Amino acid sequence: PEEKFKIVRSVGEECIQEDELLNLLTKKPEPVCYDGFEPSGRMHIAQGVMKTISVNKLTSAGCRVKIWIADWFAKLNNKMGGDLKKIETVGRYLIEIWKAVGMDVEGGKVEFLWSSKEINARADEYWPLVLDIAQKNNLKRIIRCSQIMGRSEQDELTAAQIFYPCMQCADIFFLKADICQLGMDQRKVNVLAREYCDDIKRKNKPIILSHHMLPGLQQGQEKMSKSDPSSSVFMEDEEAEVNVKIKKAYCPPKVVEGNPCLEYIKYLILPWFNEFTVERSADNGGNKTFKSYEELIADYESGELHPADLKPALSKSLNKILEPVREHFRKDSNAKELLKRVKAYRVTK
Amino acid sequence: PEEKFKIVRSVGEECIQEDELLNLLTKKPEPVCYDGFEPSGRMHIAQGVMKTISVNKLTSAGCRVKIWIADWFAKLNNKMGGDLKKIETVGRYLIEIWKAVGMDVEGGKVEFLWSSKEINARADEYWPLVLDIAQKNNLKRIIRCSQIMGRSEQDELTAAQIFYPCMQCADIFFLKADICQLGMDQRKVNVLAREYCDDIKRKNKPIILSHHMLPGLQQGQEKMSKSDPSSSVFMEDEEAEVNVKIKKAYCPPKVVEGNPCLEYIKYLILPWFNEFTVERSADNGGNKTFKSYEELIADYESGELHPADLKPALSKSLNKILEPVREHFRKDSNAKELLKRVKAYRVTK
RNA sequence: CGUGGUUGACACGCAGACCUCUUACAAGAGUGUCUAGGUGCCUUUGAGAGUUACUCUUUGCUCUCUUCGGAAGAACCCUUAGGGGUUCGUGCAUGGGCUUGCAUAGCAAGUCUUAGAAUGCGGGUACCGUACAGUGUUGAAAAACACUGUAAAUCUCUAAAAGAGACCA
Repeated sequence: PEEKFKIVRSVGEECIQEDELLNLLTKKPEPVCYDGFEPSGRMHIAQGVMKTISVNKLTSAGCRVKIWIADWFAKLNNKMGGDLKKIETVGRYLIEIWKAVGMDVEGGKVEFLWSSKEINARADEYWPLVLDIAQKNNLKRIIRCSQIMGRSEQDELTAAQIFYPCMQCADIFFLKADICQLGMDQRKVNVLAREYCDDIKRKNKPIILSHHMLPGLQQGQEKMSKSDPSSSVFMEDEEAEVNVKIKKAYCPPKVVEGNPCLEYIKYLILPWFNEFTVERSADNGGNKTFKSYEELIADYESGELHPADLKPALSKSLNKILEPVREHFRKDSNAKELLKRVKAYRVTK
Repeated sequence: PEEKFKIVRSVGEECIQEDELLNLLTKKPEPVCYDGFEPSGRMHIAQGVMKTISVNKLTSAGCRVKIWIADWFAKLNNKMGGDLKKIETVGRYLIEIWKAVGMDVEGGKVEFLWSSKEINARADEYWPLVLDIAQKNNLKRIIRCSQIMGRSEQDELTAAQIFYPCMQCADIFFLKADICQLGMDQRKVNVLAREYCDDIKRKNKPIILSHHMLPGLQQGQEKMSKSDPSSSVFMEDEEAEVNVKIKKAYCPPKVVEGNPCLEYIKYLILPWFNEFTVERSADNGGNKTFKSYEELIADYESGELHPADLKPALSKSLNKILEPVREHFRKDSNAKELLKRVKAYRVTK
């Protein structure tokens, strides 16, 4: 009752409505979960390692998580020329990555579902939902809810930013999901869904577990990029490529904010191995094993921890995490073909 | 080659692209046709008698016409509370009316198809169409194409005016129709479909046969109303009710424009009986049989034809046209039940 | 609207409504049928929590005294008769002195008279006569007396709205 509650609360960052959370846990121990993402070319580390940690923690807590491959949404967002073959190949490649990274597939906990085959076979349970959603909306209300696709309002506004919010709001009920979690880039759609469900009056609102966006390799981009390699670390680069991509990141000396490495270690390395060993030499003071995150920041902001000892350890940890994925992609032929087919096309941004 | 061309051209009013028309007639003698309407409560005379004349002329010319019962569109437009039972009952009632008015059903020319059962069974051939349509659109471009539902733009704009145009544009290919015809209240959707098909580049554009909207019983409403009885004549009123509804219409003495009776006789009575007998007395000059429409206007705008001789003849013609429908609804039990169930609920406007 | 009918129904001079007929919309005709409403009080009003995916605000439903007393009048249970417990109606602008945009008096804004209830209506309250459905009496048909309900049935019967903090083609 309390341990599962704390484990579920540890998944998200800006949690809210704890009473609703405990009520849904007491009335439904095994809920349904999913995630909404936009497949486009390759996957960065935030959509890979952090999502794997999140789904593993939800499985350990007793929550069923489903995979939502968004191909129709990707075609609506105009990516890779709107072709279906390229987008479905990217989706299969992302599924292969999530399967090779370490997913509990044999236990029947994870379920992969494509949007096309799910909406095509259940259009009778999907058209009334989007219809009733579009009925209780307004022009400016939907224009405000156009943050998942990209820019706000003062830009080249297209009609795709009108079809996307209604479908994204209907997906929370079309997939019979009890609770769902994404990030902070969907707050307008969240409040629109809240207003619509209050206007129609149903059961109990799910719990939102928004994840903070990870900044790029330089002081400017606050999100992750799946097109430009000099913005985020992918899930298939070699050791040398990962080292080159990690040694060019913005790392201010002895500064907390503005450095993405702290958030990377907090939401990528710490929940995985449940520890953090700083690989140093015999003259620096030896190896330090950090079990949490407060002591690491306290030692880094005191004058005894330099990036010259944090970047090599982080790169070694990333290489050790990627080694199973590389081995699985090398020992298999279909995974190698998928990798060679996705590492050739263009990725729009 | 030429006679069929003239017959097809006589169906519509503001015809265009005669070369495309003759090319499609020479390359496809038997095309597929349909009509898009919004069932809501009861049907007026324009959607009944004129549509029956149009489909009969298309059948005589050698064109297959299909019936498109729009129930999902009616639920999207928010009519009769959005209920499905009432809308499907109204659709069955309209089908019964079109069958009792005199439709070539035994010849296999007319085909009734509901939108729900057609899109539900063929969603795999319908989702890609609307997807590719919504991809090549813009916000303001779809906002402009919101004239079928009702008001223009400066009003309470909802998201239904965004889902309606894309579906209406996709219906021209989802129903494998070679040519289609509606009216002038769909020009924005027509030009949007033209732009989309020019962007994707397919075969040859169909021929548009827009029909002029019939004004109401008073100088103001230019369209037909299916809610207020004092605006149009239905297809089930008794002789006394039809006479009361026709004797209260706006009829300016010796004025061509602004009088709906001229257009009613032109597009309802003239193509039916192929004549028009003016029932008069022995002191007025006798009965006059008009075979066309120019001589009728010339005699009315000269001082020898008064509405006191045109309104009774028009009412008698309408009663003679409605007598088979009344007889079919009286001799049958299912038709009577449908009539009693549709003449009790409310009709929104 | 007054008359004969002691009163009400019943006809006449006039208006409106239901229905029908004639008529070019307009309009005319047919009583075939019907027709004041008041007695009566309140209502501009903290905040939080909850009502199938953030924060805040104006707003739809329940719990925390529901801020002049909050349920105002009715309803339910106990009453030597004063009372003891619960449910139902959550409002918009102006104003009188406060200052300015106006050098001092149209129009608006920061605050006070919880509500000037002062100016208007949105909504409920025991009751009466008209018309209707049921009972007993007076009753030639018709109609009247007292009892239950209607004139706004009314409450989203749960089909209910909006704006600022936002990473695409």
